[PDB]
Amino acid sequence: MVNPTVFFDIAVDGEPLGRVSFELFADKVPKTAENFRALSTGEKGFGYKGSCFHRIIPGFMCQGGDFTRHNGTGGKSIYGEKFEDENFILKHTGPGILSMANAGPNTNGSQFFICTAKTEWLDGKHVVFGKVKEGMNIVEAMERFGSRNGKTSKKITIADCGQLE
Ligand SMILES: NNC(=O)c1ccccc1
Ligand SMILES: NNC(=O)c1ccccc1
Repeated sequence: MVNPTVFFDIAVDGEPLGRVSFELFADKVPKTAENFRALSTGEKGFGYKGSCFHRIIPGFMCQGGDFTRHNGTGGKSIYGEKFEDENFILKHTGPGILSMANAGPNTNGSQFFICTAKTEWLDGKHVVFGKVKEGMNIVEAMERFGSRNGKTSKKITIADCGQLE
């Protein structure tokens, strides 16, 4: 069956920036794809709507998904506990790759990152589960609000999000 597509509507200090959409590789990493899909639709009662990208490092990645502590210390999966690395079949091949942030082996929650370059040193440590489909230019625009230590100069939020048909 067809890989799900998800959208994020991004804002910058509350002003709309644009829409980023993602293909989720449910064919390769179903548990991981399903956690991100469900957190994007908010169908379990919690998820990414209203959350922020808290750590953005230009030339590297944009990291988000901490909807409980807003700083990289929090977040939770849909499974009632952190979950295992599903596989490492897919690699960090370039800009647009969507991959799980974690605290080491088998500690996936809800935090994720969008690569803005090839980051092959993350292969085998972070589960790749999707890719930007449309709106890579919005991620490039977001990136410009990061910094060398990752602190953002403006608040970058997921004003809206959901699943696309
Ligand atoms: N907790 N941070 C992470 O899992 C991470 C993810 C991607 C790049 C660098 C760090
Ligand atoms: N899981 N990876 C991390 O927490 C990390 C954070 C900062 C730099 C490199 C790696």
